Amino acid sequence: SDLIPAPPLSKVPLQQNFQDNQFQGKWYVVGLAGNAILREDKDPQKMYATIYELKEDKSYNVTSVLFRKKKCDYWIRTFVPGSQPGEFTLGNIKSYPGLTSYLVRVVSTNYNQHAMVFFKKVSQNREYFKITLYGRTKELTSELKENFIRFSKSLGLPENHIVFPVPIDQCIDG
Ligand SMILES: C[C@H]1OC(c2cccc(O)c2O)=N[C@@H]1C(=O)N(CCCNC(=O)c1cccc(O)c1O)CCCNC(=O)c1cccc(O)c1O
Ligand SMILES: [Cl-]
Ligand SMILES: [Fe+3]
Repeated sequence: SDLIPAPPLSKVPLQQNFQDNQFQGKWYVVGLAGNAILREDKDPQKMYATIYELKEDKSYNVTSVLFRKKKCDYWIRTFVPGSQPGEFTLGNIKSYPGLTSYLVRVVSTNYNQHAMVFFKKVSQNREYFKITLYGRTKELTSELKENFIRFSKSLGLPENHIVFPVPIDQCIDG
């Protein structure tokens, strides 16, 4: 319970001209980074997928699907469009005990192969942040991964706080 501090928002770019319609669909967490994320060579992190669906009201219904304990687990929540396109906050924050704040900023994407998204939440008074490298496929070029590593580090994260989940087939195909 000691955390590297969330970076200031000025160190987190925002994708220009955000096309919310084009960001829809399944993305693969190809890379994971944040102040509560730890590399664990004993029990390495399995890849998971996060599906974004625009509703009529242009909120995202966001569903993450994870292979856990031999089953598929579904983490569902809503992203509400925020201050500027590419930026979001969390709907029904009341239903999450201890949660007082939640921010999403799409750092970059080209929509049809890769994306970088930054998350910042304050739960139980602790400030957590993470960056996810999203891939439309389960594998990305070494260039894009090093860019993920580089950017993670520009925000204070050491290497043991940067993770590339191992590709799996169960649950996240479909
Ligand atoms: C079944 C689990 O899978 C997920 C999950 C699955 C895919 C992507 C996510 O962002 C997820 O949170 N959440 C579930 C979960 O119970 N936890 C532990 C509970 C603490 N989380 C929360 O209180 C929470 C509340 C509202 C929205 C969220 O995204 C939240 O994480 C999650 C604890 C792990 N969280 C983090 O490492 C984290 C770190 C920084 C920022 C975040 O938004 C984070 O979720
Ligand atoms: Cl803790
Ligand atoms: Fe979360």
